[PDB]
Amino acid sequence: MSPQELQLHYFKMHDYDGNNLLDGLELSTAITHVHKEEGSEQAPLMSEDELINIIDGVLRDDDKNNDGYIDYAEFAKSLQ
Ligand SMILES: [Ca+2]
Ligand SMILES: [Ca+2]
Repeated sequence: MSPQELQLHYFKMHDYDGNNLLDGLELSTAITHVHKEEGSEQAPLMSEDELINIIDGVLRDDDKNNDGYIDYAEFAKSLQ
């Protein structure tokens, strides 16, 4: 897919609730891409547990609004 829609890909990746937000439960699949650590769009499958903290790092830091979820504008900033 193309990067632009791939942003919505990170959104729909685990958003089966349509609340326009992603909790860690959702983000467990998505943040593997969104939280670019040792890569850009590529999933840095380095260590699942470290990746868990990476996911936390999203809900704790990449979440700029302190809501604990990642919105389109949030992950857009995070993946770019
Ligand atoms: Ca959701
Ligand atoms: Ca948020």
